[PDB]
Amino acid sequence: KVFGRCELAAAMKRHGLDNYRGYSLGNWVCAAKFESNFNTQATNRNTDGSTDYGILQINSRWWCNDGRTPGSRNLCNIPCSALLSSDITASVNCAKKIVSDGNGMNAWVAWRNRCKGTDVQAWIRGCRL
Repeated sequence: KVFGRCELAAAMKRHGLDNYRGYSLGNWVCAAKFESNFNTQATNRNTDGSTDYGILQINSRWWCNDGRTPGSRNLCNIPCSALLSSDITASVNCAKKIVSDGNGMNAWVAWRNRCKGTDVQAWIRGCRL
C-alpha cells in the first residue's frame, strides 16, 4: 500500500500515537514520509546483512525475526513480514516498544535528519482528524 498523508495521520491517531511518549502526531507522519515515502511494502537491505521493514523501516537485527539475520534479537516478538502488511497495527505496536527505550525517536535516522526540531505540525495540517 501507499498511504496518503492524512489517511496515515488518521490511522496513527486511532492507534494512539499522538503525543505518545511526548512525540506529537506530526513527527510520526514526518518520520514515515522520509523513512518509507508512506510505502507499507518498503524494504531496505544494509551491508551488515540486516534489513529494515515497512512504513517505519524497523530493523531486523533488534526488533523482528527475519530468519536471515545472524545472531539477532526480536524484541517486538514478531515475524518481520508482519511489518509489510497493508494494515499498520504491527508496525505501530513495535514502534511503541522502540520509543519507550530512552533514545526515543532518534532510533529512526530519517526522523533525526529531516524532522527533529522542525515545524512538524505542518504534517497534519489540511487533514480532518
